[PDB]
Amino acid sequence: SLFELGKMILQETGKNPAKSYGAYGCNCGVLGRGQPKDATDRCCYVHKCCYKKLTGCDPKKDRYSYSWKDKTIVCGENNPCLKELCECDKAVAICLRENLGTYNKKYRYHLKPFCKKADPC
Amino acid sequence: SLFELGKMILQETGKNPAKSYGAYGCNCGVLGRGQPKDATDRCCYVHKCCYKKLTGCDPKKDRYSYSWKDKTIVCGENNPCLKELCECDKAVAICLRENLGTYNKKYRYHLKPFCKKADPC
Repeated sequence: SLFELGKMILQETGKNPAKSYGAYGCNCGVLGRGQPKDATDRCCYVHKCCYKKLTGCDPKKDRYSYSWKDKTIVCGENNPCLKELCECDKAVAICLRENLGTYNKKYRYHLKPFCKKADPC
Repeated sequence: SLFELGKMILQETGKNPAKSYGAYGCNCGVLGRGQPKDATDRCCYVHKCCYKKLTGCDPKKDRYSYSWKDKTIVCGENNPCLKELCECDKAVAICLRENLGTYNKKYRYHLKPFCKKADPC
């Protein structure tokens, strides 16, 4: 759920997750996808494409178990949908962290209605 | 559009509008309505009910004319829908300013999927 996703983001990046990523660019946080603005935004595009397969569960609301072990996100076993979900969230948290060096605060609260349409996943 | 709405909020409150109100509580900013958390949130509930009464124009995307005159938001004539839209936005900007005294940062990045359902407008 958003709770685990947020915690992962914090653990990896060290940043307040909703502040930095709850509304970033055309793809991070709320709403759907859009033409990406930059690498941070692309992480979120990938993230939301990863979610598409998860028709058996709810990426926003469904809780799942993971642990932080040796500064690594380790998804707990669960049902396949929640496990895959956890792995989508792990991957975006790592990607956002990896791309902190080009994070641009001008995109932090991007006006998403004006984004151009995303390519299909 | 979101441009005029944010400019009004800034002019009234003196605060970065998307930072303080782009995702506040269950009603401010993205997505629809929800059970309000406090008076600031209720301003946005009213705002979104106001938008439902509009007749063809788009509150997110449609531009309109207004001026800041003697520290008052003055809606231009525009056309009927845009004029009404402008008045919805003026009302919420004023309301958010009026309720700065109980603004609670804990609601700034509220996780909206977990909000309880709003009453009908």
